[PDB]
Amino acid sequence: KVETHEFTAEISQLMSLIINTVYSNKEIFLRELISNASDALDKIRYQALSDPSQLESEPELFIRIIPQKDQKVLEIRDSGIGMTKADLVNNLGTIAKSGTKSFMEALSAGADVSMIGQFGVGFYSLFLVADHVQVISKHNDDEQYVWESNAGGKFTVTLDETNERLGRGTMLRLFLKEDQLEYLEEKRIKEVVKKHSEFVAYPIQLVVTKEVEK
Ligand SMILES: CCc1cc(C(N)=O)ccc1-n1nc(C(C)C)c2c(-n3cnc(-c4cnn(C)c4)c3)ccnc21
Repeated sequence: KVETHEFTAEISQLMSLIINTVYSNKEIFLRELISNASDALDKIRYQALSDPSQLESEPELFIRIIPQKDQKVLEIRDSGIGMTKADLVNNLGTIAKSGTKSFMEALSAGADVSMIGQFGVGFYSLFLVADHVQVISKHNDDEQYVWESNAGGKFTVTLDETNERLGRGTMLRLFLKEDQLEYLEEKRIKEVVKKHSEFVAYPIQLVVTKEVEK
């Protein structure tokens, strides 16, 4: 049911550096997350070329941004390849450890947080704008799971029994910091997407909730 795992010391050091930094251009968080989405989609598209049945869990390949102002949550969804529990618990653990080691060495050499994506750990840039994250992911040949963390030193992995079935892929839910609620506004998201994501081979859809003036 609910597994709990501790973050390595170094990974907690990096996650705390990110949340607490006052780096000026925090919008890069969304280029990093879209980038991870485009990659996950590149993976399933290629695998399906020689095995078209890998797509019958979700035929369309897309990226979808859903602000939820009531909940103060910014949602980022794709139909990419998704992630197994083994990816969530162990296999991205070792990718996260190595990428964090390299990324810290770069920072200690005057490198920038906006370079985080070259180290395979772009996902952690969400703490520029969010203090908590839930990751819902569904891989073909595995069940749907929810990975959860608050930048501390623990994260959980839970068999997913409460959300809409995804079909295939990944949804991220960023619980925005109280001072970063601009990233719920449609105009801003359009701003950031068109400045830092010109070259993405998949649709980026925006799901805007507006009251009707009657
Ligand atoms: C590149 C994989 C990916 C794809 C998409 C997509 N398809 O859109 C979205 C996000 C991510 N990412 N990227 C990461 C890290 C590796 C940078 C990550 C993650 N994770 C974070 N830390 C641990 C961790 C530390 N220690 N251990 C034992 C486990 C695991 C948990 C869930 N999704 C993660």
